[PDB]
Amino acid sequence: FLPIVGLLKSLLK
Repeated sequence: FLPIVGLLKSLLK
């Protein structure tokens, strides 16, 4: 349980 989305999908970064 660690959905960053900022590294796991790079939302912005």
